[PDB]
Amino acid sequence: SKVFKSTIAPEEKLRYIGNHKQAFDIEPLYPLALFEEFVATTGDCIIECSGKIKQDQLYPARIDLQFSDKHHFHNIHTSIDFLKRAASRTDVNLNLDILATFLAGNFDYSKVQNILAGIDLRQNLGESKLKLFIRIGDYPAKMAVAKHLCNITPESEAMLRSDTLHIGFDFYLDGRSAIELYPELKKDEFNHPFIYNQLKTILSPEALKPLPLCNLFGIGLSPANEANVLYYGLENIEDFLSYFPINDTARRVHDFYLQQEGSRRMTVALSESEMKAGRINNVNLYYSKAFTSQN
Amino acid sequence: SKVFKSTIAPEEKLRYIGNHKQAFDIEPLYPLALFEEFVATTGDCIIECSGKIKQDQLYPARIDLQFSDKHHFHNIHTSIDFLKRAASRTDVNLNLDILATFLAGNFDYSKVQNILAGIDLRQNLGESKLKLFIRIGDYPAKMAVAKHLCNITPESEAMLRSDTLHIGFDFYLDGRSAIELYPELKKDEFNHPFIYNQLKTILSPEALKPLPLCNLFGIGLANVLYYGLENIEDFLSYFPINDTARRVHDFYLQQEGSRRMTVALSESEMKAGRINNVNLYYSKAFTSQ
Ligand SMILES: [Mg+2]
Ligand SMILES: [Mg+2]
Repeated sequence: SKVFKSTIAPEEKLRYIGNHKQAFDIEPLYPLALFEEFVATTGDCIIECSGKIKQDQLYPARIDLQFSDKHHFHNIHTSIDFLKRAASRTDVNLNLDILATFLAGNFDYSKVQNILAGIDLRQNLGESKLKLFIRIGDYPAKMAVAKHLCNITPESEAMLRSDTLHIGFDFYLDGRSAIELYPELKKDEFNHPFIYNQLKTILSPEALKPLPLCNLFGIGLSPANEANVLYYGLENIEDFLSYFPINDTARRVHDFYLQQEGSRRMTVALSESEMKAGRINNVNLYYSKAFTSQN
Repeated sequence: SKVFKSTIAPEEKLRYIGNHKQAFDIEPLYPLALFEEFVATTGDCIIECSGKIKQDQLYPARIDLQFSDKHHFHNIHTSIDFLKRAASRTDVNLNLDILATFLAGNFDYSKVQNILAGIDLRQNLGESKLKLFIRIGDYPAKMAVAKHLCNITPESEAMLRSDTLHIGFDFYLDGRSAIELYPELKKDEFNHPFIYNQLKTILSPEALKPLPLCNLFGIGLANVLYYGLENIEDFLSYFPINDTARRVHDFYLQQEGSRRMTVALSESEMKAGRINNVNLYYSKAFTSQ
């Protein structure tokens, strides 16, 4: 049968996804089945399960898979095959024109640093979307293309690093598409006094409070965002409730993953307006689990 | 290693269901896979694929199976086995006490005349339902049970016939359950002047217009009228359905199956210029040679 022998069975990955589907009553939404059999074909990877909370509404059909090897061409190729297979449904149309623009030419795949393929499915077909993430490093030509696709004003350009660029693609099943850039700072970097003091100019002290808890901090820039999204990579999931006063709907998601085996780290995404409110009512929560072979 | 040479292979039954799932992009809703495993174990039967239209919303996860042999105890038992296999998922709550009350005692299975088991699935788990239909004849003790269970109003007793009762059970996956009676008329009845004349009083002339094309007319106890068309080609003339429902009808004009179909809709939809809320039923028989 197989040729490559891992210690990770494909059932382990689908069980982690299945635990998410059971906890939050995720019934089959297109193309969840196609995404799961795509997950079963992957090698070493990290799977992120997520919940998007808007007031008392919960959207939990959010899963991302990060490839944990350096085969960038193959992993991009297989992710796009999933995008093309999902687009085979007659009443679905994916607009890949912005991804085609980014990948056009003699694309140097040796500049790719990280790849994620994901979903965010709703009961509304047109409101569901598929996702592709690509991080590139020291690639001026394609960083320029990505910046132009994002239509970043010179103010947002000052947020972007020149050594790395984290790019996300959204593909709604009704033809809508968007690009997003995620400039980030590591703990050693936003602890630099010459960087943290400038953060005091652009961000409120409420948005700066959880920084001692984080190994990563970033912002999402996209024409599709109502406002810039703040991203916090927490080092310890147990520190979350002391600094992020989420509502009960988001609390059900976080309480479930306080007891799920996997990474101790987590990610929270929310607007700066939510950080200044007394209670977080609109937020994304991300939790992950690693699947790596011991051979 | 099987036993019966006459056993129908389930492949053609499942491809008929598969053509329906493919045509309307049906997700693996629960418990569609269990129902297909149940269909695979059946013998001679009619498989009915259906679509419910609400204006521009289509719900195509609607499949029924009518047993064709007279092994009534066996077919009821296997149907209940499917009902209990579906109920075994922890987040599902199936209440079967209405069916348990009807089948209680020393049930006379020789009085059964027709059995059907089916599904009507939705994206919301609690809104999906499993179905079981039983027709009994000249069974006064159990016809009284079904009458009592339906809270039969006197003016609705005037619709039932003395020696037959078509009873349908609904089992929603959230615990809700229901039972209702289906009075019926055959073509020799609703075309006879003695019955058709007094039908002109209780029914509008628009609801009576499709009767020349029918061999079966019934009411589901707003009341829903059922039309059993003899010929699928006559449908679009007397039923101006919208384009959402036209998508289902156009598909089954091209599919192999029985030339007869069934349309279910309220009397208000008959008096409408276009038909926006309608059920469409198409079938294909599977008999052994
Ligand atoms: Mg985003
Ligand atoms: Mg009904």
